[PDB]
Amino acid sequence: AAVTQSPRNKVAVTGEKVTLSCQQTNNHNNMYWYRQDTGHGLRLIHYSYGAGNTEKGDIPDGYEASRPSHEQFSLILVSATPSQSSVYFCASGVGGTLYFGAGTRLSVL
Repeated sequence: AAVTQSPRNKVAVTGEKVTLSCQQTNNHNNMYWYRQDTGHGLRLIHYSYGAGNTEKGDIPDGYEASRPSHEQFSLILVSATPSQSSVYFCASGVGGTLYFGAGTRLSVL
């Protein structure tokens, strides 16, 4: 698809540094990282307006992001904790258009 995330699944142990990666072929400037949890829906973690830029979303604590290039947006869990166990969704967008990746299930032990 036009937005792909790696890995598809990840199991980490408490304290592990985890990197989720998201690659797009849409040529969209903006990219977003969300987590999805029961009751909350999709909450915005960090986003980016272009290469080298990242901006904090609604729940940035615990996570760093990096946008090394136009095509790539990475989410870093600096020291995994069980409350970060979730399904993570990368998206690219222009205007009101959102194009989601298929999601990464993460389980922290």
